[PDB]
Amino acid sequence: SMPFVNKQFNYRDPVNGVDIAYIKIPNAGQMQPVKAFKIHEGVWVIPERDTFTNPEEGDLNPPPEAKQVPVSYYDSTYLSTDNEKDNYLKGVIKLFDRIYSTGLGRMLLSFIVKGIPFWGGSTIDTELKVIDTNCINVIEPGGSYRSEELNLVITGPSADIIQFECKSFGHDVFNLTRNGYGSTQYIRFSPDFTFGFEEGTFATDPAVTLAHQLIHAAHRLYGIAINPNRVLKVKTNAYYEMSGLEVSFEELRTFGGNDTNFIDSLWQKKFSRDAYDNLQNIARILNEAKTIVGTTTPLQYMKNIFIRKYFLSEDASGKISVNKAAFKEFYRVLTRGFTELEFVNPFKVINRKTFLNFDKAVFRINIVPDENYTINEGFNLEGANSNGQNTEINSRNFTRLKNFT
Amino acid sequence: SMPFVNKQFNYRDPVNGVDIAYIKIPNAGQMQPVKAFKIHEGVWVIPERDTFTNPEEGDLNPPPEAKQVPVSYYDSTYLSTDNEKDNYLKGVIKLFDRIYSTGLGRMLLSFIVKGIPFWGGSTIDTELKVIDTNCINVIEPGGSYRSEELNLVITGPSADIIQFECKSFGHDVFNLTRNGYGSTQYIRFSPDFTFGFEESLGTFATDPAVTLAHQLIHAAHRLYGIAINPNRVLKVKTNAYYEMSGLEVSFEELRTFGGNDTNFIDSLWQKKFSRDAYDNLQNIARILNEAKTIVGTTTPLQYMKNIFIRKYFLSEDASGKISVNKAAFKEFYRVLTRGFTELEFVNPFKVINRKTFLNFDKAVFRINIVPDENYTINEGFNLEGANSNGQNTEINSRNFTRLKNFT
Ligand SMILES: [Zn+2]
Ligand SMILES: [Zn+2]
Repeated sequence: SMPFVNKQFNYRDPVNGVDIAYIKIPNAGQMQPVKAFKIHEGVWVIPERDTFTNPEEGDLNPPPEAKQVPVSYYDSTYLSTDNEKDNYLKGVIKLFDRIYSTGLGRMLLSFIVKGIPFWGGSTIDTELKVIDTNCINVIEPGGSYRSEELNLVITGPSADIIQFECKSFGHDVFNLTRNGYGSTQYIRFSPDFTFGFEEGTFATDPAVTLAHQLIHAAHRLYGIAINPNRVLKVKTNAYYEMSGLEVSFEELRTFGGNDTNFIDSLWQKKFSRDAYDNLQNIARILNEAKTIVGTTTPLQYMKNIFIRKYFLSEDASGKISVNKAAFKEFYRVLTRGFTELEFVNPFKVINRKTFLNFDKAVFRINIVPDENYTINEGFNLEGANSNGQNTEINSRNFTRLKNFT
Repeated sequence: SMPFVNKQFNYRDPVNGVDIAYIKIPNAGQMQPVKAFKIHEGVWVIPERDTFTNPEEGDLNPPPEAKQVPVSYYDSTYLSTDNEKDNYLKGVIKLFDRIYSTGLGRMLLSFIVKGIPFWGGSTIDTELKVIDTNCINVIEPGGSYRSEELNLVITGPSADIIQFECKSFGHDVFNLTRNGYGSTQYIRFSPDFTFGFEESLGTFATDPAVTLAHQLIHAAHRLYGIAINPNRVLKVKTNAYYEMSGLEVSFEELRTFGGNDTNFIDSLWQKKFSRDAYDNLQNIARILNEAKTIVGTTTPLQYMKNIFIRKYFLSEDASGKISVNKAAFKEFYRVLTRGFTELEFVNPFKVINRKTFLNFDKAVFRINIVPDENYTINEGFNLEGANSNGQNTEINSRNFTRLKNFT
């Protein structure tokens, strides 16, 4: 019942340079400042359509029908008015509160908040330094600017309104999402739409959809995401030779349950070994660090951030190391405790059972009013059932916009 | 506690032409007669190696070792002596009694006994006639034979002892297993071996009653003509240089196993399979309504119509017109496809079991279930208590002799 977001935010609240500010994303060259809200330590929400993180995706034009995929939805006017942005902000906040009301969501969000990208940006071996792509540029009242570290940004979707994804900026030398370091994560997401599926009789709770992307973000903030070149190719058609479906190992892991079982035990051992090896490397770097630059935080306090992040051990002499048992639990939580299917019962929802059950339609929803959707029950306000997710019974809460069939 | 098999059978019991006789399968061209036991109405057991249903698999020769797959087991001497065939016979009967001791198995076996293959074999549209794939020839004193209908035959395995499967004749040219008609089913099976597996990630052994129930579920689907087309398959592949082998599993197998595997079948496929089965019952209803004669039997036409009215849970109105009731079909189809799964038997049998096909068996073990000190009708291997220590191949090591690992 403790909320994740400890104060009320309205889109029209005046900027203050602290938790309501105009910001710019350093890797986005051509952007004008956008109003953003720091809803929790390290977590910002930008209630705008994402035209700025990627130069190529800088417009909201729907492609020609022949280039569209069936599972997509376009509306260039969505999220253009202040009333819409206020509703978007409140809906995203409500979902974080819903996630945080479960034991598992509390653990997921604590990992995310603790998951400071590693300070591995110095060329000098004994010196800790931030990596500049894990910051935003904050505009302050008075015309002054500052750089500020953060872990997670939620933005509105790009052109395709239902293409939810978790992305981050790259490094010239490191694969930050896979070398244990982590990097600031940017999630495209909308609380104003959800998908329908059949046992489109039932609507997905948008809290599950956000939790899914937050699991990708946690994997990527802890630098243990599976290489996107590890992929499973699926066919259910005896006739199409080439045509089929492709799903990454990272997606099989993140979804969980029986889908993860498509990943061989030998791959799991390898990923575990690799993540353990990368923690050992980070410990060596922390042990060899003697100076720190770009902050007034003392060196030991900065080391402690990562001792806590990676559940590292420290002995009497200050030597940092990886405890095998602590790593085992750390890795289990991140890869097996945090899955989409593990959230189904804590949320008390009905949900898709596998990636092979494709969404059938997209619906408009409005979760901000408590008579429609609550923190503790989502759509299922009336009782301990999934009638609230039934798009026929509870039809007033789900307006069908497009079928994918 | 009532058994499925209401009398005792010994392999050496003298033939009697009724429930112990030498038989020939008409669709198996070159087979010599084999001793068979009618353990229940419509159900026969042939306690010998299957060298006769398929002439090409008429030998027990182990293929060249270089040609063998890891998941296989060969022993040309298994089931060669009368003592072995007797032990096989009694073990299969014991598993039927174990299945029959559960409410769900009793329902499954009731569907199997009632599931007479449809009499749709006539060249004339208005005439009911048997289809020849659904009979055996029973040898009588004097060497002459008579034709007798049946639903199910259990035989010993062919060359590969652990290749358990449910098969039927005319599968190449007929669609009897998918058009609602059904056909007599032949199961290769052994109660003398079972598989070991590890709890989800060969410490635990599968209860052979679960394995037989699995094959009987295939048989029920095929006796009711609702089997999913075997070209409906789930195929997964990775890069060709990856050690981990791609996989192939039919939709029919995903359905039969149950649980989370069935969820890999998209709802749109499920709706189609249901619609197809409903349409095929409408065809059967139309054929029964238009039937005016019956041939090859003194059973009156109306009695045979009633047999299939009951089989398919068809409705009759005041005028005698047969039709499919939507609610009756929905329940009919649910029972056959959702009620009868391998995983639905796990708790009735009180066993530990694999949860998915993606958890592959690790080994094959020799077992001996006939002695009650090893395995009972009501408890299987788990004699000790309400646990699965009886299935632990380490604790209960005396009941599981490891023969081959598949890794
Ligand atoms: Zn995903
Ligand atoms: Zn099967």
